[PDB]
Amino acid sequence: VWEFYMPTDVFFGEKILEKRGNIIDLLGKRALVVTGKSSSKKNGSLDDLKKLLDETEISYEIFDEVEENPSFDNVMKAVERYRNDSFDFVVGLGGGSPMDFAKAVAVLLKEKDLSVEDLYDREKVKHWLPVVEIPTTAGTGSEVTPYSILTDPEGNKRGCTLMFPVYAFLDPRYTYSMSDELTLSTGVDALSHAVEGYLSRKSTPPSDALAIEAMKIIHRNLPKAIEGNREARKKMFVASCLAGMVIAQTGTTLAHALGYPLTTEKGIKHGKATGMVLPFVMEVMKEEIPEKVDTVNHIFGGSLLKFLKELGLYEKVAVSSEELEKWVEKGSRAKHLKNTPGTFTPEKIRNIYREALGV
Ligand SMILES: NC(=O)c1ccc[n+]([C@@H]2O[C@H](COP(=O)([O-])OP(=O)(O)OC[C@H]3O[C@@H](n4cnc5c(N)ncnc54)[C@H](OP(=O)(O)O)[C@@H]3O)[C@@H](O)[C@H]2O)c1
Ligand SMILES: [Fe+3]
Repeated sequence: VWEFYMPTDVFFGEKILEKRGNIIDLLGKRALVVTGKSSSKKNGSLDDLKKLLDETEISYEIFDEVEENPSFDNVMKAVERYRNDSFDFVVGLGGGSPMDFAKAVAVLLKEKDLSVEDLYDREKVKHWLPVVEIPTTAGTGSEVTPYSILTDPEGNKRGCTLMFPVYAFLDPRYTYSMSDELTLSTGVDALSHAVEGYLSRKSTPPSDALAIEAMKIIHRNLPKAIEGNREARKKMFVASCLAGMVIAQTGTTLAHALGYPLTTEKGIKHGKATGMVLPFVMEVMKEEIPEKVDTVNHIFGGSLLKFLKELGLYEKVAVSSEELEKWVEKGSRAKHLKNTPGTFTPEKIRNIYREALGV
């Protein structure tokens, strides 16, 4: 059996909040905006959102304190500040961190007796405020997925499945402010979503169609996007959205799980972390799906590994034996394993990290 479900109404273009944003008036009269500390003030996005809320006569509060890789505590800081209000909907503005934060808060503001940990029990998540997502990186695709990735108190990034956003608004102009480094990392996150979705045991025909297009766009446009080419950035933002729609159908694979400690413990941005390990996870997946792995390598010019190396993705990462064994143990228990072709023993995982990180 396969299923397709992706109910978000997605709007893409320059000045999209002006041109299509008034539809949010269907959601109510009061909104909570969640965003990061600075970037949305410098790319016009927060100003455009304030213009839209004023136009639609929707009152609002702004929580501009979402941290990268938001923790359970960061979510608690907001939910405590805002459960005594009466919001009709939540708007996430920024990258995956505030977009994921918006999904968690939209559940917790409605379900007032739930804890953050309860978000990980599907049975407990019955109701929620509607969510609108306005992405500014290219990207996580969070605007078209039901997932929220939070860092638990023990320091482990952990994903939960909540709701799809009702509306997603993509204005490529917002991504023009990304640094070259952020463009690389977010672009490789999009790449990883497309590749992992295509290679996943949960692959479907519609998600494969979207993934193949996203891969082709990314191969063609990521180098130029990193250098600041605006047309290429617009195309990357499209591809990140397609790749989100893919993983909304498939979920991700072990590559995503293995990147998590690199982000939390070694300071490596999520997309770069996943990308570094991805080619080495694919070498194991070839035991089961060599033809699909060959297709991915072909799309990326012959070798996804070489494509990534050429973009300067790899960097020296210091790793102790204690760290490596901890990550191997965690990786061996990843829920993602069931979705990943191939057989992943602790040794294969150990080797993936050693090869990816130069240790
Ligand atoms: N939900 C999902 O399906 C899913 C999938 C993959 C990954 N993720 C998660 O998403 C998070 C990563 O999201 P992300 O890679 O988009 O980055 P992010 O963590 O949201 O932000 C990274 C940095 O980029 C800045 N920034 C954002 N937009 C910018 C812009 N247009 N121009 C200049 N700087 C900008 C932010 O600044 P400010 O803080 O000042 O705004 C921040 O310092 C991780 O927690 C990851 O696990 C979620
Ligand atoms: Fe990701």
